[PDB]
Amino acid sequence: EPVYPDQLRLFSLGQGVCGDKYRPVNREEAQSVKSNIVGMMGQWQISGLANGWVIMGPGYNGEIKPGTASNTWCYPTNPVTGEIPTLSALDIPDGDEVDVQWRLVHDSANFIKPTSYLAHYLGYAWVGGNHSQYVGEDMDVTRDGDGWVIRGNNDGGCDGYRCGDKTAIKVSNFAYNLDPDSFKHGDVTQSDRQLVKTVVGWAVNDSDTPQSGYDVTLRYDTATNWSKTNTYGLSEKVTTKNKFKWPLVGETELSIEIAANQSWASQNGGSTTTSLSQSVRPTVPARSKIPVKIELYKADISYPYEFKADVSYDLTLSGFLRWGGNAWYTHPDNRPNWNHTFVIGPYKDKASSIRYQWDKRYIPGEVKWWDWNWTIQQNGLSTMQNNLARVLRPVRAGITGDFSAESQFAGNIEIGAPVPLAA
Amino acid sequence: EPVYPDQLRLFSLGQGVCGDKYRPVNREEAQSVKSNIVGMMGQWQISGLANGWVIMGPGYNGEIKPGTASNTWCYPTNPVTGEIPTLSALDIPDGDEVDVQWRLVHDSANFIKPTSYLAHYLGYAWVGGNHSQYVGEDMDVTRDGDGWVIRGNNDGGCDGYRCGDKTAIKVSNFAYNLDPDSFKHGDVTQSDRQLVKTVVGWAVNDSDTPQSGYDVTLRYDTATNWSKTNTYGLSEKVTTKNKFKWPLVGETELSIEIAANQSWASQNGGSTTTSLSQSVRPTVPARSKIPVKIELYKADISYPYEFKADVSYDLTLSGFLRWGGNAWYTHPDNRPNWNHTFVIGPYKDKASSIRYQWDKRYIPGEVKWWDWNWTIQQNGLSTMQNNLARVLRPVRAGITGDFSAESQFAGNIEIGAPVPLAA
Repeated sequence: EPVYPDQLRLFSLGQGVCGDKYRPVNREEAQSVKSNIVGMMGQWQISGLANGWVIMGPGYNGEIKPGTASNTWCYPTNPVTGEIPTLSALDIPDGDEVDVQWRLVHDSANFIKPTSYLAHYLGYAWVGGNHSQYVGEDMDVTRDGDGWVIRGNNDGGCDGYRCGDKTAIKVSNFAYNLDPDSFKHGDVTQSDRQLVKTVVGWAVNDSDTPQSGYDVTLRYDTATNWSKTNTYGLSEKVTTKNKFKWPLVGETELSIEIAANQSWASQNGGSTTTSLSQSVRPTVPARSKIPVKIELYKADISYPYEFKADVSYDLTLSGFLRWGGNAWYTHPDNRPNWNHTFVIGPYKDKASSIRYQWDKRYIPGEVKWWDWNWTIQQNGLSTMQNNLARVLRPVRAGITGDFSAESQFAGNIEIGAPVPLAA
Repeated sequence: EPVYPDQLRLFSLGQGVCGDKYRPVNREEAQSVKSNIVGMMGQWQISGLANGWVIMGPGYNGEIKPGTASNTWCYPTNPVTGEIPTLSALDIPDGDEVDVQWRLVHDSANFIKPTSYLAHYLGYAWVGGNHSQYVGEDMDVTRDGDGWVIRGNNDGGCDGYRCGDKTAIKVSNFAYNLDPDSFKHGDVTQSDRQLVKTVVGWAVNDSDTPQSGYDVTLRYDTATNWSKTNTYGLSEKVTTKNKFKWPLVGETELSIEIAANQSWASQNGGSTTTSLSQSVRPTVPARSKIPVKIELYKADISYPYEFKADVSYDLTLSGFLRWGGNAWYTHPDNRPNWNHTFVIGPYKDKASSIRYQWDKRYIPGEVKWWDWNWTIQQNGLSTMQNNLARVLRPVRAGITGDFSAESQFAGNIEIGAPVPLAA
């Protein structure tokens, strides 16, 4: 049962090994401590363990061995959750894609103030005068050409320096998924149509008894192929020549030549073909003559689309962290800028919520982001939870719209009147 | 009925051929003894057999021939099982993958002490001070970067030498299978989606009587091809030339040349193509006009996954055996390190349980591991069984999790309203 770093600090009142009246500190959790020992322990500082052993701070190489000292047994006795307080989905007023996206990007309470605050906790640098932990006095929120948030340059002041830098938040290339029945596409319209091909046929059934269906099967297949090969060839030739020459016609210059040829080659390539292959088969239980018509065509298609509530959010932040100026531990301080991943949408290795959980459990997997735990030393990591919740929660609002694409193949089958036949 | 080496030692009290009052020792089982004669017999020592014959120890070449002597008839009269005492599956507290795996790797009673003890019986070297047959005083259990168990270097002492070596146990690359209904994947979410293609169509059925369905069949096929060829060519050319030259224009330098060419080549190659080929066919028993829409798309898919109990364990040990310093018999003592297979999961030739059984039966098949029987000489092989059971038994605990993968193809079929048609 892994112990979270939050409460892990020293219990001042406690004695430890001599009888704390708490649940014992053990070896299993003790080994798990190594990566954040600096947070908990002073260089020389010593801490105990229930099996009659002790831990030492960063000053020493120390293995887990015998000693006497206090520590937290208290926290392990009653662990606390660590969870996000509320997952609830946000409801924003509905509209069209332009406006809905804007409202989301515009929201001070729902987007900006919380995103900025989260940024503040996470390491982002500050700019100029301040009002609270988020968006400063001079700071402002305007739109980038891309639709992202941006501010004016003139004032400057990042980290209290005259440089031009400003924080920006990207709008995502939105992607959504919808579990419910709540959305729909309307009737199609063909802007333009060209007719590629037609095929017609019929079944003639004069006789009374034998009645059977007819099958027309088509295939329209077009394909492209691409390949490249590289060949290496080596030629070895040894030759000898004599000048005796044979009187009739040996040849004055008589040469014999042997050539050995070796060549090898490797290649790769591939092709893709698309086929439109319709099959029509009328059962036609009637004594008749039945025309059938099968059509292939190309067209421009457009559909109006009914409003859909859900949207997924992809966020990566700006590169301000390098300016950040906070105690790092995991990373060295470096000038060159690095964009930090915020992924809200579910990508397991990328997503922030998981990383938050992972930091609590402690897992040594591969990582490329600044960790969550250093906030505990710096800010305490309390009462922040709602702020994180603001960023993490799903947001939805109905956006009505269009469905359109490049011109596509389409097809059709028409059936005629089964004309009465007689013998 | 093969006799196990366990009880096979000499019966001190017995006379043997003269009338032991036990079931007879026979030739069939006697021949099976050769590979472990050294355990049972002294160099000169002699042992009997019921058909009036005798066996001799390693000092002699001895065939099975006449003589008089005692042996065990006693054990063969009443054989004992040799089995693992209990197969029962372990129950560990549930959780997420990070924590469940940890708890398993952390368990002193269930994992470490028994695994170490098993290692001790099997030939693994010891380190420094000891407390019992398993994990020594100085020895400790901490985590490797990989998640494996490791300990500190400073103290040293393997086999009582200052060298750095320490024992390590690998966490497996977990693999599991589940017979029961007990697990599930939740609703899918699409992180991102790109639409590859769309095809639309309809069946028009104005006339009252003829009603029949419509079939749209698609194929999207993409493929890659790779190949390499090597060609060898040999050229043999004999030429002759004369300088007579023909007055009009024979050519002053008149040459005739014959070239024989031989070439051959061999090649190998292959290609793979994947096709997405949907078929949609509405029966549509109605007089109507029915639109159909078929879609191909690409997307990122993610599913939350319900907890699953079972996990299979793959274990191979460290390379400590070379340091081991025990009586070998089968293998020569060598310095270079060799990792020894522990396979818990079922791989027939690899698995430990089978090898244990195989050692009891005696089978000369190909083998690449230290055998089980030498433990009998060294430790007696008693009361160990529960320890082996600790390692061998299946372990399970529900791990909830995610299901994710690289972006994949997906598709969809939509059907329209069958619009009433009239003649």
